[PDB]
Amino acid sequence: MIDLLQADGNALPSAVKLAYSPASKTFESYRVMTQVHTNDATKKVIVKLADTPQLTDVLNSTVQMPISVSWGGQVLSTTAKEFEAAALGYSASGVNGVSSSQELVISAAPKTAGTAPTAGNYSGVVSLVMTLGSDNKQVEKNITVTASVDPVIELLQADGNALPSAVKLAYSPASKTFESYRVMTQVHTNDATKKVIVKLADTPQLTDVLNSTVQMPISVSWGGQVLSTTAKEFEAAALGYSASGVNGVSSSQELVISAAPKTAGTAPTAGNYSGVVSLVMTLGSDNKQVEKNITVTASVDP
Amino acid sequence: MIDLLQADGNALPSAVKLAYSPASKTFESYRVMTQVHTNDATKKVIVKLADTPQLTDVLNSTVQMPISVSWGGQVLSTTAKEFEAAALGYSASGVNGVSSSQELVISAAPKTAGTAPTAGNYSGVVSLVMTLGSDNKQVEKNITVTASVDPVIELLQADGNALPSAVKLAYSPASKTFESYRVMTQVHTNDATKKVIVKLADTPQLTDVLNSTVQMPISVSWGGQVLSTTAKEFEAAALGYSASGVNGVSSSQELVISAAPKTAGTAPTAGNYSGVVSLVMTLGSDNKQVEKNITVTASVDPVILEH
Repeated sequence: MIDLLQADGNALPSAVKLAYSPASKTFESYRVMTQVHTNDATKKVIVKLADTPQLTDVLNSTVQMPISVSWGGQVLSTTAKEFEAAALGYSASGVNGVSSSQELVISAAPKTAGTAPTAGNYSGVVSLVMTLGSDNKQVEKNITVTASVDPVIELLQADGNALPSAVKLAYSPASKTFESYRVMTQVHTNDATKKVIVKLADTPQLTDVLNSTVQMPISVSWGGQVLSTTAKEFEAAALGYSASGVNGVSSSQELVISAAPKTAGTAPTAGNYSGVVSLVMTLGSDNKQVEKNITVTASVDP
Repeated sequence: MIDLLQADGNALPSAVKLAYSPASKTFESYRVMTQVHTNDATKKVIVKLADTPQLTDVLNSTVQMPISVSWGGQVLSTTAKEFEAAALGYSASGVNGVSSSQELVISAAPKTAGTAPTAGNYSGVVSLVMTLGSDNKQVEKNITVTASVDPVIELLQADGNALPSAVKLAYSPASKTFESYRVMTQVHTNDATKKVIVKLADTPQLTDVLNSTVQMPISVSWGGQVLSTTAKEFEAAALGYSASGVNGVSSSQELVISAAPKTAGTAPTAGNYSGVVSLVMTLGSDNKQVEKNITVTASVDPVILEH
């Protein structure tokens, strides 16, 4: 009665993966050349979708992306398009009952174009329906459509530049203390509803490069919170993403690195000092983290 | 009694320009090798600044950037540092009171680290003070420091992708219309107080790819407003910049590209159409413009296709 095959003669795939590039933040469309096979090369071919196809987050039902489908140069929907028989330009030369090749295109993207897709595994179906002249001289081809957006987290300077791998704290010889390093930062994330968990991988210390026993503690605060080896969580809501501004980038958070003696009033031993702040930023429950080692130096001059 | 010249023997410049790197968002330091001339090559040289030097925006005095000044390896402040004469390592071999060469580093950075500075012209003075034995006698060398932060404007997709080079408009045979292309865009600028001026460079048409006479008009709207070859102004405050969000970036602005057939109610001629939208965005009163040329395609399919 009616069927739709690859232009080969091969059966259409039951399933289809749409390759994602993190670089361009798009899915590559699935593109196949097809032919209609029929007994009846005189009736209008009526092409529709059985429902509106959606890629849906396989772990979360609120997170959707519209699938687009075209066939024969025509955007398909739940409303049927009719192709005149003569247009599909059937052969009966020696393959009798087979249309010219028509491209099937399966595309996906976010519902608001220009915005990035959420981290996740996505699943849906394209139910393609072809009839002659209505009735049920009918075929349904279902194609499973899956995609994958790998969870991703970056920490950048608020200007988009990489964080310094090396930082120098000035010493005030009057107050006997250090001037704090302060850099404005933003988290760039795929998964903007998840907690951000921030720790230090180890307790940081400035060490006298000539005297292994002369340490002074470093203090690190981020986003207004004093950090340590014990993880502190930041609710996504208290970080200031927007669903209508700079999508998937937090508001500016101040990174603050300082140093002082363990006890106030101590005269810091004259010398050059060094140490490494290891900053760990983890995406809630996505198995993704970013790690920044920052070398911290200082000189104590009398 | 005490003065400071270049290592050559030439006088210090009265003025110095800081080249700004747009890529790294910082300034190329001015570095000059200097020698101290004196009558008393055996004393403490006391080196200090008269004032705290700022680069200040020359059309706005609330926009400031700190100057750093070093000499001999030491960062200088309004508090004086002493240099032991022995340390400056003076000659009297046939130059009778002249130091070993010691480098003057004039630098500046943005007010807040990790933040791009505003487009503008900045001016300040380094008022370098040197003293013999911290007594009655001294020398002031003033160096004017200017820097320029060049205006920049980029138009991007809201996710930070580039705009597409190419756009395909679907045709609906039932309503006899095109489905509009929509994309969310943001303006990135360092000159965030200026008007953004938006026009089309040419009046855009979908033309039949094989016949020039057969054409349909392309409509373009950005940020709610229909674009033409006449420029339209958008006030900076309307575009929803923030002094404390993602700085230098507008709120999202929808670009909408459509086409209508030449006469309403009439099926466009069957065939394949192509044309260019040349979108020009200009920063108000600056030079700096961005142009995005988008190719707009369309396949028309009437009578052949129904409902």
